[PDB]
Amino acid sequence: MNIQNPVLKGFNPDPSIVRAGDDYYIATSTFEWFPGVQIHHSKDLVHWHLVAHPLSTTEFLDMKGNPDSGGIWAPDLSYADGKFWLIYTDVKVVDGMWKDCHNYLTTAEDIKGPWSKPILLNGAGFDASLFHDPSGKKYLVNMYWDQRVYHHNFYGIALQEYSVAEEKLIGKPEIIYKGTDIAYTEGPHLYYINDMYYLMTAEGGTTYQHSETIARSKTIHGPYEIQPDYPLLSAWKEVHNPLQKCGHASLVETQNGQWYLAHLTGRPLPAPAGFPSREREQHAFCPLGRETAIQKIEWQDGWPVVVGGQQGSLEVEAPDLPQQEWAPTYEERDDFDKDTLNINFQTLRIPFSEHLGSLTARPGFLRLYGRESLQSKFTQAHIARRWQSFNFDAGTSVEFSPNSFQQMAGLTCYYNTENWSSIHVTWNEEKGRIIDLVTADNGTFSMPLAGAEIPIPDEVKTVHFKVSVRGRIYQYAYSFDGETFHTLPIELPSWKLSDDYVRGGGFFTGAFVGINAIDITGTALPADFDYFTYKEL
Amino acid sequence: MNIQNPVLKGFNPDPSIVRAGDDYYIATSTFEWFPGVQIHHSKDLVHWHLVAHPLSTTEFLDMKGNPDSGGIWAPDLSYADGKFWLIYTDVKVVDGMWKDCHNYLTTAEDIKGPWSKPILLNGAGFDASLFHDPSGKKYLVNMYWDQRVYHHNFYGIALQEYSVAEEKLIGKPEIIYKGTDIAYTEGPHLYYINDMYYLMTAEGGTTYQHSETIARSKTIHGPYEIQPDYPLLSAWKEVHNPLQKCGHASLVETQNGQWYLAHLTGRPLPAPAGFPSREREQHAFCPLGRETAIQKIEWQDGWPVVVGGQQGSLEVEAPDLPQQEWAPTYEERDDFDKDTLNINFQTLRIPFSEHLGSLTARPGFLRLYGRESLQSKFTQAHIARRWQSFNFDAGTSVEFSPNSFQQMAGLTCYYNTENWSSIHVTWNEEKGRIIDLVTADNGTFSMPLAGAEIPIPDEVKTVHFKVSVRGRIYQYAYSFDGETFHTLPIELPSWKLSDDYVRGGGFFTGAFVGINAIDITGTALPADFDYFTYKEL
Amino acid sequence: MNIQNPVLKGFNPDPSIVRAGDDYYIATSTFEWFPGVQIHHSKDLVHWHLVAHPLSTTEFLDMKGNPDSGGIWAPDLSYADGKFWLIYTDVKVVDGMWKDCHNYLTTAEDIKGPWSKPILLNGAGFDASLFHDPSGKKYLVNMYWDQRVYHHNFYGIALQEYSVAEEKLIGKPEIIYKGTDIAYTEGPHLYYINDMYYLMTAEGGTTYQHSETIARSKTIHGPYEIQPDYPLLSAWKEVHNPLQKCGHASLVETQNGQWYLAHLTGRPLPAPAGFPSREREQHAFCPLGRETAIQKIEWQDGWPVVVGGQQGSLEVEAPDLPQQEWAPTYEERDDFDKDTLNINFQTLRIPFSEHLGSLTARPGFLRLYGRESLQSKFTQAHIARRWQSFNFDAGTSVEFSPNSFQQMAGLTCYYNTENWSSIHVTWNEEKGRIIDLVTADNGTFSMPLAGAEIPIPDEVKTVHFKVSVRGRIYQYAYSFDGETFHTLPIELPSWKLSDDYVRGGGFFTGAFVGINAIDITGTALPADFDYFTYKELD
Repeated sequence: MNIQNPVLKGFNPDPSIVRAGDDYYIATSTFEWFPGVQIHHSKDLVHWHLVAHPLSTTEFLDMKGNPDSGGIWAPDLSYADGKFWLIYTDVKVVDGMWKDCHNYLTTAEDIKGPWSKPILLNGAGFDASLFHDPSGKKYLVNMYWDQRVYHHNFYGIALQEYSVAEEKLIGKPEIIYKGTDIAYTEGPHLYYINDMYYLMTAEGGTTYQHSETIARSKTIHGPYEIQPDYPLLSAWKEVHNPLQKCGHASLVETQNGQWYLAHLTGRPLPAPAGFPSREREQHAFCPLGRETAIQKIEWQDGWPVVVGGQQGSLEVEAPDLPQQEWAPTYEERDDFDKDTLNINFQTLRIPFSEHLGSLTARPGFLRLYGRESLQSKFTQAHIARRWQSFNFDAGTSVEFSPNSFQQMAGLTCYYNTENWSSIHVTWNEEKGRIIDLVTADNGTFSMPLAGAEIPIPDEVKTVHFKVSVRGRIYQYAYSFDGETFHTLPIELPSWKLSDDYVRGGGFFTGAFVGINAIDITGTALPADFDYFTYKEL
Repeated sequence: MNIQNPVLKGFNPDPSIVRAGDDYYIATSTFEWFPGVQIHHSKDLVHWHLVAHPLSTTEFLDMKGNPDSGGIWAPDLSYADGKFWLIYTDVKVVDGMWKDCHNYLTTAEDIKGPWSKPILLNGAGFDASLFHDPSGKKYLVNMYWDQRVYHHNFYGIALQEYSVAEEKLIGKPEIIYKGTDIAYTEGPHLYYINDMYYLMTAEGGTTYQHSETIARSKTIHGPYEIQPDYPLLSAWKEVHNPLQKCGHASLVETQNGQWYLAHLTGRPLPAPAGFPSREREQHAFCPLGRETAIQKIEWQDGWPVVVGGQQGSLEVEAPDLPQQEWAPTYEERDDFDKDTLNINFQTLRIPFSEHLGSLTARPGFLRLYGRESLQSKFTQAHIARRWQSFNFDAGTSVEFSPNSFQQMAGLTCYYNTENWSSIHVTWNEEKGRIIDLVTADNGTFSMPLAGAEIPIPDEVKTVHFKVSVRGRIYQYAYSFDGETFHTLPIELPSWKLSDDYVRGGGFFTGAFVGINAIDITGTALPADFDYFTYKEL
Repeated sequence: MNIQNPVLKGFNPDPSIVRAGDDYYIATSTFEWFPGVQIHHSKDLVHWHLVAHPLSTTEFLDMKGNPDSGGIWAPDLSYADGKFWLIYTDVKVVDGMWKDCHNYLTTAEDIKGPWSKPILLNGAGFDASLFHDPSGKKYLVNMYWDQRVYHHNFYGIALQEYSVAEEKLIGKPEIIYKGTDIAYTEGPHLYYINDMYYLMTAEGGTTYQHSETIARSKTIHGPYEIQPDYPLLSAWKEVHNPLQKCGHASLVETQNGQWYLAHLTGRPLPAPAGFPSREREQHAFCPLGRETAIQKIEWQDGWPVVVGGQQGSLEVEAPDLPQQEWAPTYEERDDFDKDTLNINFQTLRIPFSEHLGSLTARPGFLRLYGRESLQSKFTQAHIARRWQSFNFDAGTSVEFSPNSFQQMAGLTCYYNTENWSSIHVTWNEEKGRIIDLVTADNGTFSMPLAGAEIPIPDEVKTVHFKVSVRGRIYQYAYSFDGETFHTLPIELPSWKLSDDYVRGGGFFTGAFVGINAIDITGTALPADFDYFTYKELD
């Protein structure tokens, strides 16, 4: 099998690929979703499986209150001196003149941990990356933020030596590279190749204008000469290319000296028929967020070249390595008969804990305790998993006995705290327990079934919910028996749960489907979920 | 001397007044400012002094990440059974369909503490208040929030008995009162007077439409009969009344049976000449936020009436009590000679700690360590005090050695994370150390000195900054000798640092003047402030 | 000398080029500016001069009340059967689901007229163009507008035969072409070349995404085969190309059989240093509006190709024709000694008439009578000329005796009714006659000199105003003696008087510099302007 892009589907941006012996890993950014930094593994670049999230406690990552699309930005995973080194960034401010953040280092002998107590490095910019010089010294590169309002904020790439002995950057920031005219110069990575230093950067911003370029210097301090044919990677000029937004790359060499380039990409939904093809920014919506692809690299005259052209291809020649497939990391129907929440589920900002729910209180069920609303950046009893196809069915069943409109529990399709939809069991003064629907659309909240809420008979303990996502549209359905489903008479827009639709400075995640319980009263009412199903068509 | 309103000037909303023997206390809301809940004391209702902030550690109040104008909403302070009882509310969501919050109880035998570990009560609505029934039973009243988008959110007033035996609310919420047509029914307080129950509420919203109404019932569960001449208190119909936004009241009886009413009020700046007087919502700006006034109450046919009329008066007849003046709680010039930061200074969201600064590192100075920007809802090294007059001069001096535009330290005028101005010592590539000016205006950032920044001579170690606030306008000045000041030629709008200007759901604080240090790089550069001056004119 | 683009500088969009014998003409769109349809002439394609505006009276063109960037959209000028044929379009609605408009035909034996009584053709879409088939039949092509809110509005290109005898379109519209994926298919023109029909269209919209593509068919009805290498013309992929927004073209063949392509283009001001180069839509502002350039065309396998690449070049090989430079059509200083207003001045919407001003009431001056404000879409006493360089000085002097703040007269820099600046003589209660300054910025009005207005001494009869435009910035100055000028300490943004900055659906003109008189009172207070200067750095 050749590489079939994207190799990491759905929300999986800013890939940092590393080879450790015969093992390959990719770290991707997770933003407000917890635990932080997804790590996938492969031995062939073709077959991947989700294996770890190093940022697993509040001592690594304390995100309560973080803005949507704050938290963990691009991570940097390397391997040297018998361990993995992970640089991660917690971003606290995502819009306006500043981008307040903090870069940390944690290390581990095994990808699954334990990871060391974080060392706080700096905050001069995001996209910090650690480089292991052949000398044995260590260097951090990061972008350097210029807040001054008359300037572009991306002032270039700073370099500083990291002292392992002192556990701190020494000296002071040195700007080694300013980028090209395309600007938004970020995602720096250094490589020592051909007895030279190569500095690779993302440029243009993570939109349709995204790109990657490389430059080289005899010494680490520069000046760096920019590759003549820049960019290395960009789909900006090819509006019909299956992979869009191609940038934020990392380079890997295989054990036999072949070269590959991991990068992020978006795959927009088709626009309506006849709409102008150059208007991606108006009509091209990516509900699967930014995904990870891998391109093949060839070298010419000491410069790398993306095989098949700079735009990036779907099908890429696999490396000459024995192939190894992986067991699935989830089941189409998760019956919640294990004590460990599946690795494909995340919570918002904070750890899953007994405060939010339990797999042991009622074995064979996930019990969620109703907590704060869908709007809250603090304590949501809400678990979710990524949309990873444009066409899937997902569903659940819930037992819930609300006594007020203050309590609701059900199925969610969720992007951020003001972009979501929810079908749920709640309560009405005249109908008692009811099924209702609420939507949030860039902060406009709607209740389209108002006055047509579905009464739930007292004899119906368990209500089943279903979402059917079919490209641009999705619909919700419910059942009182598990066999016959009734679709709510509304077509919801999948394209609104996308990086390209949501407002604000931070648009960096992707659509999720999940289950939640809300109890504003404070009574922690329990919602018991028998299963969670996710089936791609 | 008579009461001269407002008795608590500048940002001091939602007053909860209580008598404990011969002592009177008012608790006011503090939102994101730390430590939480201001408490002022008096023996005569005329003279007041700031004496305490009970919510002094993160065990009491954990607000990092809280939205602007979230955090501590209206407090309720009562006295019974030999102790003070403080109900307080941490609000986590301040806009949209929900208002996620948590109400807590803490108690103390002395106003200064120690206060007992908080007890979490509920989250069904804000404005929780504890009532001490003459039976010995205790009851909590709060507003009840209805999120449903086709309804008004203020569903009425809920009642539950509070078990002192089990430290919980008993049973389930019971809605005892729905309010009047004026709605936004909040700030409930119960009183037992004339062998029956009085339920007093704020209505209309804390804008120019604000009011207070009272209702009465033979039993605590109602129904309550609304006073005939409602509202009790409102300046809505009197566009030239010196006190505006009159509502959110609490009722006190003196040792000898006289009745008074504390309430919040806003005092707008004069509009430009000739502007339409009924257009308060367009042209009436309150930089001093919501302040606390006291009116006198008389009783007629078992209903209270505000002496002088429902609009509320500036001068009010003092109670027949011996008068007692207090020492000021600040000095016009604070030379940073004491080991504790002045009680009139607050930090944003988090405690003052050695992370933020030190009075001991360099005796005679406040040293602030540069931390996150003025935009950050997390960790600002920024201390500030309320504007408490429309006319004042404030100032400081600072020693700071920035090496990058990433570091700045100086004087601030601040409302929220997107509404502020800052005059500061920073660095420029061509000019070296400079004085610069940045403003934030509902999220639009400007740099009006761009290109005209003031170079600071290497021999000038200390730069003095002053702000001169004159009603609608303020200006910044600087000095290199502490004597001769040069005014930057820009007139800044005081009216934009006001409840009435700022955008968003939360508009509940007031203007502050302060000092800060920012260091985005991460090096915690120290800024040494020799003094802080605040002089009302 | 070679062609040096743009050949028509400043606001000069939607060029329709035609050859009539040895003479070349280009008609360009004028929108709300009157008289309508600029026509420039050349005999070598290198040197151009402004010679006519056919739509010279309200019988041709009645635009009072029209929206900003309504009025005259792309024109089509052809020559056949011993006359010029001009198709023109008066657009009444420029934003929302409809684009109500009317296409007309007028003809003339000489470019300067007289022009024939207009014939109303249709309204099915804008960009109507007349094709003279070798059979002798005439055909109209236009875009066809689809208002339905879930569709792209540009439904394709409609064709109908025009009956010269009956002065109407016959039959019904037939959609002959739907365009490419790039869409916004408009500006259709047909050509009979290689014994077949070539349909050329603009696509992508008149922004940085603009382009032109050609297609060909054995019969006029299609189907049309799109050129393999489409687009023919577009600078979309080349963010540093001097010519941007390249599209809305027309093709001409010279008397020696060479081929050239007139098209519109915008030339953005430089963005601030360090700004992202792909962000033209955020940072690239064109105060000169859309200008006209000419590319050279070569043919390969029956398809045209733009010499030097699809992006369009600044320097283009001139045709093999004798060259003739033209006398200038204005002088650096116009002393208003002539009894007709220079051809480079236009009025808004309505004809210049005695209601607005006079060159004879006070010989040696232009007298403007104070009429409606700078916001009015009806009756402004305001004459203006295009910015045609990024660097120029312009100026005037005025005598004006206002008795109220209701009256003001002076110098303007003007884009549309909510995007302008004005330095003027007006009146204040305490200061008397003053110089003041008002700006309009997408409907936000400001008065930066408030409280610092410049008193005009009673002795001073004449106030001189100057504007100095320097790329991204312009500044105003005044003088009370015509020698010593004082510059107001404000740097105004040239980039805000641009197609790229203004809000709304119509963004199709360019910056002008002018002179005006306003009298809200109703008293028609006269403002006497002695001169109007315009000098470029070039």
